[PDB]
Amino acid sequence: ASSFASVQAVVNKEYGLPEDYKPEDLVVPNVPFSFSGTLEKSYLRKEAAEALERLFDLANKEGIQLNAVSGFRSYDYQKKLYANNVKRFSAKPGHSEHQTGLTMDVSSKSANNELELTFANTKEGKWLKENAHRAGFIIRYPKGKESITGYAYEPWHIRYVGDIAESIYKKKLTLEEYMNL
Amino acid sequence: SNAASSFASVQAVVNKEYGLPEDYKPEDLVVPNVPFSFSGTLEKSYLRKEAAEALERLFDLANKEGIQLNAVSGFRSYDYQKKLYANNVKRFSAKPGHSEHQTGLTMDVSSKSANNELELTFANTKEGKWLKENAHRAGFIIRYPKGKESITGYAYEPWHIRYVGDIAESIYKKKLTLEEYMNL
Ligand SMILES: [Cl-]
Ligand SMILES: [Cl-]
Ligand SMILES: [Zn+2]
Ligand SMILES: [Zn+2]
Repeated sequence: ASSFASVQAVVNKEYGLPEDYKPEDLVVPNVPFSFSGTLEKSYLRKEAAEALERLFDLANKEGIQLNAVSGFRSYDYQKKLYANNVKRFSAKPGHSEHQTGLTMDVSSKSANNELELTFANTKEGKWLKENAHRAGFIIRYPKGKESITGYAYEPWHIRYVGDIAESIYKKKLTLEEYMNL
Repeated sequence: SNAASSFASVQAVVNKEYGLPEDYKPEDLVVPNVPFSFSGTLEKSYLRKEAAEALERLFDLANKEGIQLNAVSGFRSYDYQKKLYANNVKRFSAKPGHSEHQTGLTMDVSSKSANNELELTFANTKEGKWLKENAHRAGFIIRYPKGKESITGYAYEPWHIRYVGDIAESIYKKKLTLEEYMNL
């Protein structure tokens, strides 16, 4: 239990993770996924996986069907991905939130389960925006906050931070702002 | 003209110069019985009937040689392409109407050895190399072969196969692009 293993840890362009960093409590959440089988991207840290299950349940109660697309991604994966674009998700290895195991990309069939801006205009994307905090999630890179987060709007990308999500949502803040960074 | 002639033909040529009608969606779209890299039935699950049955034959020929291919994305409508283009301007270069995926004759394929991704790395796999040399056996061509950018308008896409039927073998053997084969 160190600073970067905190559920409230900030990982961004400025603040990176150790290169060997892999959470030790990875599990696959019991939710529908946009691909079949088990892959490393199926996993989240246990607390975040349980919260994702809760989130999908709450969505279902209101007729909203979400699908999980991509969770954990290792340092090594990020390295290869950074190269493939050195020729936005141009995060250097060790600087992607996905390596924390606290972040899941989610989408919906109405958006072809793809991670695109169109997801924002679906009832599912709209619901996610206003309800993610009910399960301790925030939309990590909200619209208009590019200069702060370093990322263009990603309506599909949710980060588990626990109880502070509700305050962050209510105050319309980024994680950076909440943490005085 | 900027409009593809014989737009519904199995041998139609659709590229940056020649576009499809904006309201064109093939009427014989079906889901080929093959493994996919994604779950569920979506627009990209489909190919025109003749191309779908050809893809099945292709995957079966592959399997007999221990080659496991996965289908990644087939049909893409004009309307889908329109938002993808807009949200990438604010290769993914194809303007709406000018992607071959709208014909229903085109399937992006990959393999687990390339993590089912549509990248150059597919070319370095046993599966990608097999596909390069065998696609024509089921009526498919590698639409954007290496070095032909000046003609096709696209960099090497080892993952992107286009069904054209019988002429594939000739196109393959002669090392020609579809544009050249059709005098376009
Ligand atoms: Cl992402
Ligand atoms: Cl493509
Ligand atoms: Zn993400
Ligand atoms: Zn393609």
